[PDB]
Amino acid sequence: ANAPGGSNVVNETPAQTVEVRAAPDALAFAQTSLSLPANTVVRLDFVNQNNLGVQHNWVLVNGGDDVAAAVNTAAQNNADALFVPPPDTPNALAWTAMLNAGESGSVTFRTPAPGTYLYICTFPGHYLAGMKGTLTVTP
Ligand SMILES: [Cl-]
Ligand SMILES: [Cu+2]
Repeated sequence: ANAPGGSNVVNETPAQTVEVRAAPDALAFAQTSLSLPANTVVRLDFVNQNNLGVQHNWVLVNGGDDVAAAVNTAAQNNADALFVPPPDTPNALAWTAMLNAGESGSVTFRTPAPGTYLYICTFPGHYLAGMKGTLTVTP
């Protein structure tokens, strides 16, 4: 059940691909901002290489910190799937599987309308520790 997912996942050829990496020595993404065009199919490749031996995922939410906390809270209660958002979690646009240190995983999705959206990691504690970034979706 540890698998990618999200309301905007599509089985379509990506128009763009983007790489995200974990910070090697912190509970953070290496990229704290992303930018993509609206209504476009993108493959996001999350490469989790870190020196902590720690797990991480990439989760795009349909909003800011209030929505992020909601999605994060639903994932916190999904220990059997290693803390990814449960399927059909409200306002969770896309996520990768939860990746062990050394693992890489993608998610292919249609970006939402123009606007600003948080991406977070839902492994317990990481979102509260600051593991988040801002996706700005342009026209
Ligand atoms: Cl941890
Ligand atoms: Cu994490």
